Amino acid sequence: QTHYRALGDGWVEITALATRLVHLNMPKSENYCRIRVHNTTDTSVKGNM
Amino acid sequence: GVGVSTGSYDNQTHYRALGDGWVEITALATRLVHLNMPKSENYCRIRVHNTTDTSVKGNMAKDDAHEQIWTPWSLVDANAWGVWLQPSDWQYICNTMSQLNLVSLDQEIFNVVLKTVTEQDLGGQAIKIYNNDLTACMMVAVDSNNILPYTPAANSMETLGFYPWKPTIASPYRYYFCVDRDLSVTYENQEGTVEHNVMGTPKGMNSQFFTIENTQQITLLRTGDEFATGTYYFDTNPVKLTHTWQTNRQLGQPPLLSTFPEADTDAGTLTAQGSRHGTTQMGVNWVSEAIRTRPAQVGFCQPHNDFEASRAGPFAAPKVPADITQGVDKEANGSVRYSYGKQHGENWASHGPAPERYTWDETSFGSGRDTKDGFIQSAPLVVPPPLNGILTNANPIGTKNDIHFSNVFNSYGPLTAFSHPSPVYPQGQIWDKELDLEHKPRLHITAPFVCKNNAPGQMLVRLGPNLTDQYDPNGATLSRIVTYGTFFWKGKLTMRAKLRANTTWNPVYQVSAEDNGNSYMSVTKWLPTATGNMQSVPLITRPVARNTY
Amino acid sequence: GVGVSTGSYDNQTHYRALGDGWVEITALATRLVHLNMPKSENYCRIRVHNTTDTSVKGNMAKDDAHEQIWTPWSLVDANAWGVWLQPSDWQYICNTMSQLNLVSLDQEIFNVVLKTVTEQDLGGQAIKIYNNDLTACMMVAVDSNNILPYTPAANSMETLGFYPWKPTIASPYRYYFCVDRDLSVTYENQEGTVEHNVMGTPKGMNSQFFTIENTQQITLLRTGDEFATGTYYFDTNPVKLTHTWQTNRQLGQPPLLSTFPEADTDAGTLTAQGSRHGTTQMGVNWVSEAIRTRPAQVGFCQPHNDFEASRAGPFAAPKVPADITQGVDKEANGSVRYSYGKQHGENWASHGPAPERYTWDETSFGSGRDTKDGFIQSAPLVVPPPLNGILTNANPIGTKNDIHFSNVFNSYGPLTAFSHPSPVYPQGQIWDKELDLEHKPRLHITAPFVCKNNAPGQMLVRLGPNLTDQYDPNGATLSRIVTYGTFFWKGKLTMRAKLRANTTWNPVYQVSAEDNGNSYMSVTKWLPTATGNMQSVPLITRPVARNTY
Amino acid sequence: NTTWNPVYQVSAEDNGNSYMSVTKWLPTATGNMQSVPLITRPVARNTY
Amino acid sequence: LSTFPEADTDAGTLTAQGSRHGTTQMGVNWVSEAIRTRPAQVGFCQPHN
Amino acid sequence: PERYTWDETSFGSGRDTKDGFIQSAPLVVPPPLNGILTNANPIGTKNDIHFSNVFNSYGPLTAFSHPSPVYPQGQIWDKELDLEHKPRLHITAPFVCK
Amino acid sequence: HFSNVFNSYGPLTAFSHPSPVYPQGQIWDKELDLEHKPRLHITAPFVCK
Amino acid sequence: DFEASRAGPFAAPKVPADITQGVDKEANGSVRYSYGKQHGENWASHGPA
Repeated sequence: QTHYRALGDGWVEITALATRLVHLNMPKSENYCRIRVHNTTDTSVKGNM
Repeated sequence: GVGVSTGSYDNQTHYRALGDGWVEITALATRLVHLNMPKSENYCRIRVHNTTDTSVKGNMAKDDAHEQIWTPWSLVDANAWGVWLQPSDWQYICNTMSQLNLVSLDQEIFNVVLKTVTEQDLGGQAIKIYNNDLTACMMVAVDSNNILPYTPAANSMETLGFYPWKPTIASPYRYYFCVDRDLSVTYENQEGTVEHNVMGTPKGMNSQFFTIENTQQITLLRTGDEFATGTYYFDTNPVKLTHTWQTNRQLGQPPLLSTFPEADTDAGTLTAQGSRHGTTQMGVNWVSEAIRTRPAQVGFCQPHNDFEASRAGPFAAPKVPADITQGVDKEANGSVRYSYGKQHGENWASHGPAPERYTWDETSFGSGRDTKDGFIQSAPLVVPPPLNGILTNANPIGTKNDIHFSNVFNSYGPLTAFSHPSPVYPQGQIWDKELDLEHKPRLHITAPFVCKNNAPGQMLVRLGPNLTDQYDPNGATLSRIVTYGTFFWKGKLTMRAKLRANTTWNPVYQVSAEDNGNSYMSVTKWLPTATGNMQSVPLITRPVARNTY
Repeated sequence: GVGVSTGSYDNQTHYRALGDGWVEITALATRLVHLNMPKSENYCRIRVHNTTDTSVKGNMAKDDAHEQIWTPWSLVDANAWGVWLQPSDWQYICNTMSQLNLVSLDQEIFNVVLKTVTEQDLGGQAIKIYNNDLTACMMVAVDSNNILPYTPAANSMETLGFYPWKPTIASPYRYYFCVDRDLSVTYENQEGTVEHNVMGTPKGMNSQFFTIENTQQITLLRTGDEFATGTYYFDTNPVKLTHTWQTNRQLGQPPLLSTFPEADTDAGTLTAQGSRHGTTQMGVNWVSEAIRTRPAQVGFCQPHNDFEASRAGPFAAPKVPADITQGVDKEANGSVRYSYGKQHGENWASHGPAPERYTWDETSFGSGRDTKDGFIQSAPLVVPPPLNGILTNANPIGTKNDIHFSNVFNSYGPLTAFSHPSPVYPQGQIWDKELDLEHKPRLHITAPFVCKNNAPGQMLVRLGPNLTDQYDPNGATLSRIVTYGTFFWKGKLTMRAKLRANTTWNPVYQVSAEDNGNSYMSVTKWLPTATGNMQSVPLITRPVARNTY
Repeated sequence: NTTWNPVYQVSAEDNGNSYMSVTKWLPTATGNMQSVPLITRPVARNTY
Repeated sequence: LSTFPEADTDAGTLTAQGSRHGTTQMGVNWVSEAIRTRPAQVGFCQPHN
Repeated sequence: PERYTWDETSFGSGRDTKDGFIQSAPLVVPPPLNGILTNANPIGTKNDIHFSNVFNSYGPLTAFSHPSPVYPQGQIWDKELDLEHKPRLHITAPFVCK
Repeated sequence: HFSNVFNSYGPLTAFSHPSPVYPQGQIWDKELDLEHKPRLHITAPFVCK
Repeated sequence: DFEASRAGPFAAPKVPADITQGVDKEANGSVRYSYGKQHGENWASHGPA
C-alpha cells in the first residue's frame, strides 16, 4: 500500500511500499570471469562508430 | 470620520490542512456594490398577468402570472459558487478533495460612499455633476431570524458578480403574494375556448404583507460607518465530490464464468441459465442478470413534464437530476437548464440581448433512466412475451400517441437509493432554507447544502431618503434629490473538505485545461481577450468515480 | 481625518561609521507619485506583432512580438540607484568605500489625495475644475510572497524619478503570457520568402493568468489613511567598489631580469627563452610569457551576437560585461547600451522625442578580450606557424567572410575566474529576483544584488472605481467619473560599506568634478540651467584599482 | 492555486486513439497489463 | 503598449524602437524584444551528437 | 522492445536549431550574406553539418531546469561520481545522493 | 580542425583534480580576488580558501 | 587558443587530463616543467640548457 500522511503546514509524507516474489536461479558458473565483447561485424563496416 | 477607510480588500482563498486528511478552505470575496436609489419609496403589490401568452391555446407552460410585493430594499445575496472561488480553486478542490462541507459565514459592509447628481450646461447641452453627500446614509438590515420570505437571487441569476475586479449591483428584493390563479388545460389550436384564465382577489385567510421597517433592526451607515454581521455557523450535511457509476445491473457479486476467453477479443460464457444458482423474484426456472435480486433500486423513474396545479396555476413538478443515458434524452432525468448573463458568465463579446444557456447533464451514471428501452411485462414472467403481454415506450396511454407509459410511471419506493445532485460551478447556489412544513423533502434540487437549523440571514440594503425643501406628506409628489451610493462588501465562507484516496490501479479522470481549439476546456475561455472580455463556463464538479456498493 | 497629514518628507542620506571600518549608509527617498486612472478596468491579453519589421528579410533582431496581460494596477518600483542617492553621495561612496552591500528596505505611502475633474464654460470654451473627493480611496497591495511575475520597471526605464523636487508617475503593471512565436532566419534581400512569421494560440499546459485581486491583500487608502510595509531584510552578496587590471599575462611572479637598463629609456632583457626555468603546457623547449602556465583564466571568450531561439522567437544570448580592449570593439564584451528619458537623466533641453543613450564600458581591465588579436594554433606548437596551422580573425567560418571564429568561440571553463559587473549610476538597477530554476545562473547582468531568499515585495497601486449613477453590469459601458490621485512615497534603503585602505605609493584614481568645458565630468551637467533643466549622466562606480592576485 | 484559469491536469480519457485512454491501464480479457509513461509536470509554474 | 486594440482580434503597437527606453548590449540606437538585456540565459545550446 | 521518446516539458530551456543564427560583431540588421551564420551554411566543408552541431553556449549566466522524473521506467536515485569536481546534475536520476 | 575550437564544458561535466607534482611542484596558491572564482588552479592542488 | 585582453596574447590554461592511445599531449594540457640544478637537474650537465 501507499500511505499519504499530511503533516504540518502543507507537507505530505508519502510511504510507498513494494513487495515482490523474486525468482533466484542458480548462476551460470561459480567463477568470476573477465569476459570481452568485441563486435567486429558492426565496427568493421566503415561508418559504424 | 469621512476621510479614513474602514476595511480592507481581501479576495484570497486559504487552504489549511488540519488533522488526518482534512483541509480547511477559507474563501474570501470582496466586491464594490453599486446601490442606486429605489424606483419608488412605497411597498407596492404588483400583478403580472401575461394574457398574450396564456390566451393562446396550448400555452399553460408559458404561464408566469402572479403577484409580488415589491420592496424598496435591495438584496446583497452571495450564495453562488462563483462569488467565492476562482476556476482554478474549483478545479483543485474537485480533483483533490473527496467531499465538501460548509462551516461558517462572516459578512461585512465598509467604505460607504453616497453621491448626488446635479446638472450644468457647459456647452448648451447639460451634463451631470456627481457631488458628494457626507451626511446622507444607507440602511442595512440582516434578517438573521428569517421573518421575511426567503428569496434567493441565485434563482433569478442576480447574485454578486463572479469577477472580483468588476463592480457589481444589488438585486431588488420582492416576495410572493398569495392570490389564486386558475388556468384551463387545452392543447394546440383546439376547437373551443379557454374557460379559465382568471386571477383572484387577496384572500383574508392567507395574506402576508411584510415590511422591512417593522420587522428588522436597521443600521444607518454614513461614509465613516461600517457594518459587520458575525459568524453564522452552518449546520448542513456534506456533499460528495466523487461520482457514481454502478447501475442496478452492477451491484453484488458477478456470476462466475464457466469458460474463459483465449484471446483478448472474445468473451467468456457463464453458466447456462436453467442450471445456474442465485435468487430471483420471478417464477421462471432460470437466473439471469436482468431478473437477479438486488439490494436496492439505484435510480427511480419519474414522470416526464407533469404540470400540477394547486391554487396558483400550472407548475412543472421538480425531478431529481440523474444521468442522461445512451438514450440521450435530457428531459426525463431532469437536467437543469441554466440561463445566465454577462455578470455571471456569459462571454462579454455577445452583443445580443439573449442570455447564455447551458444544460447541466448530471454525472450520476447509475441513477440514469433510459426511457425508450424501459418496458413492463405481465405478472407471470413469460419471455419472449406476446404483443398484449408487454408495455413499451411505443404504446399510447389513454388515446394519445405522443404520450407513453414512461410519462406517467413513478417508481419511487422504499428500496430506492439515489445520489445527491452535484453542485454547479459559477452559476450555482450554495445553500438554501428548509421549507417550513412538518414533512420536509429529502433534498433540494436548487442547493446541495440545505441548512438544517436556520438559513443565514439575508442582507437588505437601501438608500436613506434625501428630500428637497418642498415636502408635503399628504401630497403624492416625492421630489427626492437624486442620490446613489457605492459600498464595499467583504464575506468569508469557511469550508471543510477531505483529501482524495487513490485505490484504483488505472489513472482516474481529472479536469485538465486543454489547448486552444474546439474543445470544451480550452484555456482561452478562462483568459481575457484583447479588450478584456472574460467568460465563465461551468466546470465538472465530480471527476473522480467512486464505488457505490 | 481629512485635514491632518500622515507623514514627513525625508530625503537625507545618513552615513554612520560603526565598528572597525564599516559605514552604515541610510538612504532615504520621498517622491510625489501621480496616479492616474487606468485605461480600462479589465485584465486584457494584448498581442504585439510587428509584421512591418519582421516581414522584411533580415530583421530577426528587430522582433518584439509577444503577448502581455495588461493589469489595471500601477507599479511603484524603486530599484534604481538614482532614486536614493544624489551624485555627490555616489561619488563619495565610490571614492571612499571599498565594497557595498544591501541591508534592509522600509517603504511607506502617505498623504493620499484623490481629485475628480469637471467642466465649466466661463468663456464659451470649457475648462476643467479639479474638485476634491474625500470618500474615494486608492488600492495598495505589496506582493511580499512574489506570487505575481517579477517585472522590474528598471527594464523599461520606468522607475521613480531621480530628482527629488519633481513629482513623478507610477509605471503600469503588465506581465508576459506564454504563447509560441516562430521566426525563420534569413539575411538581407535574400531570394525567397519568410517561411515562419506565425504566432500561436494560448497553450493549455503553460498558461498563467494572474489577477491582483485574487492573489493579494489589498489595503484601501482614503485621504486620512497611510500604508507602511515593514523592514524587508536583504540576504544578498556584497559587490566590490574597486576594479581589477590584471590580465592572464600579469598573474604570478614576473621573470627575473638578466640585464638591467642603464638609463630611464631602455628596457631590460630577461633570460633567453631556450635556457629559462618555469613551466608551460606546450611541448616546445622554451618558456615565454605567452605560453607560461597560469593559475586560472581571467576572462573568457563569448560568442558575438548569437541569436538563440526556443519557443518564443530569436533573442540575443546575454554576455557578461567585460572591458573593451585596445581593440576598441564594444559588442564582443557586452557593453550595456542604456536608453533613458527626461525623468531619469536626459537633459531637459532636448526637444526631440529620441531618448538619451549611453554605452557603459566596463572597467574590468583583466577580463576584456581583444578579438582581432586572438588566434588559435595547431595542436603541436610550432611558432611561427604556417598558413594552414593558424586560425585568426580574418578567416571565414562556414563560407561567410563577415563571420570569423571569434563569433562562435566560447571558452568558459572550470578554471575561469571573472569579475562581477559594476553597478551603474542613476539608470541602474539595484536588486533582482533569482530565477525559479533548479540550476541558477552565477550572476545577473541586470542587477548586482540578486536576492538569495526572496525579492522585496513589489508595490502595486491603483485607483478605486468611481461610478456614476448609471451602472449596468451586463452592459459594457463603464461611465466612470474621471478621477486621479497624488500620494507621497517614502522609502529607506539601508546599506553597509567598508572604508578604503591605502597601500599604494602613488596617488590612485578618483572621480573629481572638472570645470566647464568639453570634459565628461564638467560641473555644469550636475547644475541646473537658467530655466532649471537638470541632467544626470552616469558616474564611474569603480575608480580605485585593486590587485587580483 | 494562484492562477485564475483552470490549470493543466493529467486526466484519464475514454477508449480511443488518445494517449491517455483508460484501456491501457486496464487488463485485457486474458490479463495483459501495460504501463506507458505519465506526464510528471502537468502544472506550469512561473520562472521569474 | 503605446496603442491598445479596439476589438478582440487586432494587436497593440508598442512604442517605436528608435524612441524607446530600456537597455541593450548591441550598439544600435533602438531597443527591441530580441536584443533587450535579460537577467540570465534560460537554455543553452549544446553540440548535437 | 517497446520504445518511447521522452520529450521534456521545460518549455523555456528548449532550443530551436533552424531558427538560430549568429550575426557579426557590430549589429547591422538586416545583415548581408557574409555577415550572418545560419543553420544552412557548411562548417568545415561538410554540408550536412552546420554551426549548431558545434556551438556550445553554456556560460556563467545560464540557468536551466532540472530534468523531470520519468514514470515507471525511470530511475529514482544515483551515486555521485567520485571525482573532485562533480557534475551539476545527473540525467539518469533526479535524486543524486549527496 | 574542429577539435581546436570545440569546447564541451557543460553542466554535467565531472572531471578530476590534477595531481601534485613531486619535487618541482607547487603546494599552495592564493585564490584570485574576483567575485566568481575558478573551480581549480592548475598550478597548485591546495588553493587556500 | 591564444586569447588577448589588454596585455598581449596568452595561451588559455587547460585542465590537465590523460594523454590517450592517441598519444598527443598538447590537447589535454600536459604541463612541461623546466628546472635547474638546485631543483632536480643532474649536476653533471655542463650545458646551460
